[PDB]
Amino acid sequence: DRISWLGQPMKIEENRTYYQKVSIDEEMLEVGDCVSVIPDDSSKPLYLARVTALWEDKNGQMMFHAHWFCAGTDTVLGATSDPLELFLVGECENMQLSYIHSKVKVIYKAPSENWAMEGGGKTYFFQLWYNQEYARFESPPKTQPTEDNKHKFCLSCIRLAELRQKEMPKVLEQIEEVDGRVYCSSITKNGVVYRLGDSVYLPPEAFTFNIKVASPVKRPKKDPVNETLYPEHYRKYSDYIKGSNLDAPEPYRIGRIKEIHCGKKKGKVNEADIKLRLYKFYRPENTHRSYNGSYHTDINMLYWSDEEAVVNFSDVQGRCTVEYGEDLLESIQDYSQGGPDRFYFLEAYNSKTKNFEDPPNHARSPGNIKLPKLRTLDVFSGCGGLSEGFHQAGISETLWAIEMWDPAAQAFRLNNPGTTVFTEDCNVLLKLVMAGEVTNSLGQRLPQKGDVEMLCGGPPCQGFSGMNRFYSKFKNSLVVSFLSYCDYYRPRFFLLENVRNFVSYRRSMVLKLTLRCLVRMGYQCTFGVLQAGQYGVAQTRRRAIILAAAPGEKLPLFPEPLHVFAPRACQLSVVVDDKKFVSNITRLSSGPFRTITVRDTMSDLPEIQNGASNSEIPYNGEPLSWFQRQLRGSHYQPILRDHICKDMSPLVAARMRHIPLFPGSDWRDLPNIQVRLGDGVIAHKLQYTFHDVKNGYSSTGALRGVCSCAEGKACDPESRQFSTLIPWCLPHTGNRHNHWAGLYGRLEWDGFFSTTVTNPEPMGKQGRVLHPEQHRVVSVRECARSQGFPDSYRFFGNILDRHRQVGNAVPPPLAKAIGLEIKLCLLS
Amino acid sequence: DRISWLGQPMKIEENRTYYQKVSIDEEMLEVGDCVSVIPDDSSKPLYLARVTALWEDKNGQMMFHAHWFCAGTDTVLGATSDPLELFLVGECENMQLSYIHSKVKVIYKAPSENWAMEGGYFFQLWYNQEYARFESPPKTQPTEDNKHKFCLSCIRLAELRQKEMPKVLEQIEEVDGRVYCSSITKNGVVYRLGDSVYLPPEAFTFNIKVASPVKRPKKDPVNETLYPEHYRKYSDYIKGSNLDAPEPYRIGRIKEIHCGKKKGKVNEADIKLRLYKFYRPENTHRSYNGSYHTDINMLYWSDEEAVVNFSDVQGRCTVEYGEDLLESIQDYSQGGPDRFYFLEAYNSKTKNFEDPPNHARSPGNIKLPKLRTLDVFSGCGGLSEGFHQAGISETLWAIEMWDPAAQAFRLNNPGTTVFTEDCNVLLKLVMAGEVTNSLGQRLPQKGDVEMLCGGPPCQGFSGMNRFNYSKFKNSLVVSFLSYCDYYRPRFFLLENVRNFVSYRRSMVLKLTLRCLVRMGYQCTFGVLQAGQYGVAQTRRRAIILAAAPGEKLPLFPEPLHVFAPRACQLSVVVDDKKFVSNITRLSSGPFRTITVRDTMSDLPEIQNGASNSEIPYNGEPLSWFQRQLRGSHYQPILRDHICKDMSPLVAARMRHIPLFPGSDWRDLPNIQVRLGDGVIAHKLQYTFHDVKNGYSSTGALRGVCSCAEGKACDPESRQFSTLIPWCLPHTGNRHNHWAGLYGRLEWDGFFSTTVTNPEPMGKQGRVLHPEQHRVVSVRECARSQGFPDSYRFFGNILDRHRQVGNAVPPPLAKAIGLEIKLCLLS
DNA sequence: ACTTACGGAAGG
DNA sequence: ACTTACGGAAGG
DNA sequence: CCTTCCGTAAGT
DNA sequence: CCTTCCGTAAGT
Ligand SMILES: Nc1ncnc2c1ncn2[C@@H]1O[C@H](CSCC[C@H](N)C(=O)O)[C@@H](O)[C@H]1O
Ligand SMILES: Nc1ncnc2c1ncn2[C@@H]1O[C@H](CSCC[C@H](N)C(=O)O)[C@@H](O)[C@H]1O
Ligand SMILES: [Zn+2]
Ligand SMILES: [Zn+2]
Ligand SMILES: [Zn+2]
Ligand SMILES: [Zn+2]
Repeated sequence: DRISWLGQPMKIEENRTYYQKVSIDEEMLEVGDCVSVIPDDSSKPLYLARVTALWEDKNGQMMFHAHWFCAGTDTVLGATSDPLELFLVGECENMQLSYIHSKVKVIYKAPSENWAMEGGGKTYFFQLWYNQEYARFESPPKTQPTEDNKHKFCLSCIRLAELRQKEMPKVLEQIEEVDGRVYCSSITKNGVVYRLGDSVYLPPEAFTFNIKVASPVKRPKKDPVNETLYPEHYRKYSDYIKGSNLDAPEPYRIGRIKEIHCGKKKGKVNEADIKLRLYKFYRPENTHRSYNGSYHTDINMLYWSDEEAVVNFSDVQGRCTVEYGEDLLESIQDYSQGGPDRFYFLEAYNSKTKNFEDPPNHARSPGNIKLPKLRTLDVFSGCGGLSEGFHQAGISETLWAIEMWDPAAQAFRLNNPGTTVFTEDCNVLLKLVMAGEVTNSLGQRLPQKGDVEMLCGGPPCQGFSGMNRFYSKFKNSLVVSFLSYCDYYRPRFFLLENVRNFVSYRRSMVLKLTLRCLVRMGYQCTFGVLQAGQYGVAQTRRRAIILAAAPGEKLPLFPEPLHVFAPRACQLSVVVDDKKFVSNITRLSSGPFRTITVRDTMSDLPEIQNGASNSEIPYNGEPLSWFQRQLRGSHYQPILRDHICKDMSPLVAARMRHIPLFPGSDWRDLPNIQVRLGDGVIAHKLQYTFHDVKNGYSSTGALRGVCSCAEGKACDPESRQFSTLIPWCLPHTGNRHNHWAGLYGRLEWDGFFSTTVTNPEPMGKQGRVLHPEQHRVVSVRECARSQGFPDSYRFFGNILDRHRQVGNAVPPPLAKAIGLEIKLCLLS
Repeated sequence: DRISWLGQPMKIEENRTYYQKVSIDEEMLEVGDCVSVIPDDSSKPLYLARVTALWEDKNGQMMFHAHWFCAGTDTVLGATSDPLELFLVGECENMQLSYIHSKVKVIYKAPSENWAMEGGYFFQLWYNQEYARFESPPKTQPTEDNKHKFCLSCIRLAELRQKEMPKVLEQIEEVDGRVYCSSITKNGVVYRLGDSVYLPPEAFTFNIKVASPVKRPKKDPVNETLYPEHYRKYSDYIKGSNLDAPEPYRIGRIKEIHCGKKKGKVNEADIKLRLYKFYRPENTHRSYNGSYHTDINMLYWSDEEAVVNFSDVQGRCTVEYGEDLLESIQDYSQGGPDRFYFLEAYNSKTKNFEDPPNHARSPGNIKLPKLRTLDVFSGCGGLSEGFHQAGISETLWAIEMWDPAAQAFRLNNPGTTVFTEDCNVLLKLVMAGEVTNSLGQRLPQKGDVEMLCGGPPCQGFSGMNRFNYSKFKNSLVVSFLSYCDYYRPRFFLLENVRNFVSYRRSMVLKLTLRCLVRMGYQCTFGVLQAGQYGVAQTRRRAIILAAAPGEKLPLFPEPLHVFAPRACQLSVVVDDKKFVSNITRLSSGPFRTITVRDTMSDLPEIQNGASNSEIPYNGEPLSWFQRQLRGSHYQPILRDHICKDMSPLVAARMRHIPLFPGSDWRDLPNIQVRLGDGVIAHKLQYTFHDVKNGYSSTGALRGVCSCAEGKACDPESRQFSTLIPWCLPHTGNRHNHWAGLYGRLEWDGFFSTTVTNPEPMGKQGRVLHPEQHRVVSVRECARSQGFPDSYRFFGNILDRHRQVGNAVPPPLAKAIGLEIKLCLLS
């Protein structure tokens, strides 16, 4: 209605008149309070904001600035949120007081000073800051208003100004202006300082190399496949090769900043358009050697060039460190392992000579705190792939572990000699500590409040695994059991791992309540899906990661990818209630390092026949790639362990011998032949005595059905065929299972593994488990190679037992990647 | 913590000590106040309830009765709901005072006495989770006896289950453990001896045993060179088919009622009924062939007996002997529901018809004001024609921007002020105080409108169009709500296509409902199948009902005709909460299904491209359905029985479509035809592999473009003027092989959704006559829509086709309107 | 025991 | 004009 | 429409 | 996987 100002205006500017208090419809309003307003544009029924400023413009209007809140429904929580709970966000507006519905009351629920020891009309409340882009619940900032700020204080305006000034490119020191163009010394953007002589990441389309690409050769169809010798090849019109890096992008371009120039705009320097001319760096796969010489070289070795190219400062992804070999005060192994984005070069590459030099002298550089490991409790430890990676980050000593499966707990003790491993049921053991008992029946000391500083685990996946056919279920579940451990112990850091479909299970409900509980605990928290193949292994393995940090700590961000990977497998987005959420990761284009492949994974292992049982055989050679050198160490070790194969049936064995070697091969290439096996057993041909209404007749007029369902009828028993080389069940239900692609399939050397399983079977849903050339299933060591386990890591039990230990495991590279991000928050 | 009573205790039962006030942890609680409690078994994070009783048990603890509330997110509204709005539910439980977290204050927000002239925590409505019905709260109030445990949830529960339970009224004689009765009741329906009752078709047999011999299957092999697209019919599905259609209800005449006894009293839970089997004309030896012309409510008496359970009783119907009637049988059957009649009787051994015995004979052997209704998006007027068929409203105003629909509306409504302006413009003139428009037509204003109805454009939500909050703020569905906001009628109807409540993941629905709750309107929604109300067309439409606070919210009409179960899936789900209408008839119904033969068997044979707008009937009506739309008065002239003039190539396609049920384009031969002058229809050439469909039986290919081999579509591969349309095998595999295109309806079948332009190569292209080589006529589309032959249209043949397409069937509108009638009484 | 035998839906 | 030409998702 | 992928139960 | 269905825009 009519709205009058209260008291003398405070901190008025020459063109804007801030006040202190106002009265709406005979109400009382002042800085600190909060206000409701009805929307014009959204599905929401009402908005809630916070007062900020109190100014009347010279135009005659009276407006005020408003720091909007966030209903729990507006967040990832949705309907499971607390209807009395709000969150702080980075939305802010300046608004006329006539839109004020009227005054609300929101109270700040700060975490207790005894927070780590707990866990045994309408009035709103807030406790944490929400960022809708990456779905991150963070503790609110602690910066305060001063004399300059008291009338304008808007935390959302400050976060916007600090972030935008951070993101803006800026020239720091400029050398000399020449005829309209000003040359620069040092520039910066996104908080990164760039100077002359630094190297820099650029996308692959930034510049080419002067060595001409070899692309004229094209591969036509080899021949028309016979449809009676190969009566199931017709199911391969897919033109899709599983686990192949043909669509894998090329890694970052790297150049040495020769010089920086730009332009002018309105008398001042045009910082928005900065140009960089660099010396191109040659990845070994960019020389005339290209990929076929790219097998033994390190992933961070480059080749100096004198070629030049001009690129925009806008395309700079980041800055990397590249040094010449002889100038380093330490080794190259200790230099590469001392930090990220660290490259090196020993020679130089001439485009015309196609030889390697001593690089010129203008490429040579100038001269031409004990970290406390965190006491960690690893629930569902398995073999310890998750805890091993955290150790590789050097941030944690896992003191306790819970693993009900016996072979997994034993293998865990083998690799962690200072961990008290419980084989109890996790909920049986937690109840023991709630009863006040010190040890279990065997005398193992139970961890108490204050002992564990980080809690991590990977609960069973078989419930949310998108492979198997078949509220208080969540309240009795194992993931809620893992949540009361964090509720009881109140650790400083929390990490939960599961398969990517963990956050789409039951219409995304399980995660909606998984973070719903952490925020009621006052925990900072966030989630996201990560591809293990982006962090050093040759396996597509998307796993959902839930991070959480105590209010006194800083919430970690997700690790940014190190290796490029096939794009169809790095789709890391997550949709919940039509709101798409992403991780804080900024590397989608490409990455610093080449993708890890199967040859970098297994090319050094000796040839074994199907059914290997020798648990300790010698290496007949030395590491053949950078990846193998990482897992075998540099110390002399001749014994290769766990390189054993499953003993398959003579029928299955015969099937694998007839799988072609060429990439993409699988069961659909098997011949319809008769082979006789061991003793007097005979493998029969497959009879096609039924019409396939959908698949029709063959090139030879033969039929393509093996049962009566192929004609639309009910499946008839006794039409089932046995001991066939072409398995009977795959053409049986192939039409509605994408022709069972990948089964009895081979990995390719230039490709990568699928998600490595707990039991490798060529006729299971993920059956791409044949060796690229050998007629055998993948061995236990080859699986942990694809899982990133060092060759020093040991497992326990029979062949199947140690297989499942590898399959259930978090890849240590993924855990090391995450672990490093947690260390960054340990500082300051 | 510590809980103490305060005040004198109220009336105390044998084991329960009622109190009025009590103090738990420094607060004081009175009956009628509200409390918050924390949940442990629901995904919802808090529950709120109003305290109704304050007793203390005999075991020692002190308890209280809590009538739970309904959060707006708990409802169909979900996240859009007003967050401080709650609704009343029939949920209640008794609990300890130890679970009380807080004491909330919720107040009743009643509609003002000046509520209809407006439009320029709290609770107001009652929510029914099963049917998604926001109703006004009950006016039941407490008296001294009930005031200590007064829970509206419990008396609505008690009256519900007691109306639902069977009960014996009048007992007769008790004989050796079995007591015979003369009156029983359930579901509020009283049953007496001599009455007839509905029962499922699985209730009893007939002594005429039906013949079902395995007629000839797998007749011949079809030449895949002559018919190279026949292989696409492996689905064994024919659309518009009534072979999976259930049988209507079984009807029998109660002659004796008996039951047992449990613990000395009657066992009303197990009541038995002995009936006289009634013979539908399709149950006699004539069967379906003989039951074509007979009424849908004529039965045949039989002395066959059968005993069935009273738990199987679906409803009561009234069956009278024909000659015992005081009126005609048309005045009788058109005078009420569930009304059947019989004139003869059927003997199953003799297999012909007698005159019924004397014991089958019967004993002797207020002007309602119509509503002033405004019909926005009137079209030709099919919606308000149905309302007038129910006799509940004279539609005085109407809005229709398309001229041929507004003209055709006036031709059928002579006393309606039809505005052809834009709906947004017209209300804007009412907002400015304008009396008339540019033409001098008086504008309706508040008070004049008693009912607002309309069918907004379906083109945005329809599931055939490809190119699908601000858009909601602009659209006509909110334009139609501002009319509801200004005039504030007593009743409100919104019609649209089924997926209106699935558009944008059910957000259009949740916002259409939320606005009516904010204006104080009772409201609900549901999906209805027009084929369940007397037409031979599957036409699922979402219906949104609303009622002023002072009125009573109507319920959805219960199906009158059985229909194909595949097209009557009326349930809708929004945010994984499945909602359904109040309909109770699912398996079967009172009347058989209306079929194509019942709809066009009387209309004369016409060639393709007819323009003769006024032709005579070739005889009399040939069914009950036609006799309803042609009237008892002598009318010799048939209107709008014209079909679209098709191209000579299209003309040749229709002639080559087999007449046997389920035929469509996939049966066309691949040959040449000589057309007008020297025009030739060229053959179709298969010069590409189809990697998904493989080779034929003759070794020929099944692809017509490079895409069939997985390549990019090659132009210059397109074939023109060929009998088998080139575009149909081109994109068939990812379009269900284009089932229905150039398809024929079945006489024993029903129409698909009759659209605005019948073209056989459209998405729904089974628009060919069951026998004639032509597309259905304008009248035949009006017959499938349930229009009387008395109804006039306007414009060209296309403008007429659109008028019948976008109209909502008057039968369905009549079904809804009768339910609105039952609220105007009492 | 071990080898065969096989839902979906969810995203894309 | 009018005859052809065809993306879905959402449910079952 | 096609591709994803820490599989289990029914068969013998 | 298979059926639903008050279609519209590209092209003659
Ligand atoms: N109730 C329970 N209590 C403790 N461990 C359990 C359990 N139920 C299943 N487990 C074990 O938990 C293990 C999870 S495997 C996960 C291991 C870890 N993510 C890694 O990287 O190695 C399974 O091997 C399973 O045997
Ligand atoms: N802006 C507008 N104002 C008034 N009518 C409109 C309009 N936009 C479209 N229409 C008309 O609304 C009509 C809906 S057809 C529905 C008519 C009615 N349900 C019946 O049974 O007959 C369409 O024919 C269309 O011409
Ligand atoms: Zn701001
Ligand atoms: Zn079969
Ligand atoms: Zn009650
Ligand atoms: Zn094509």
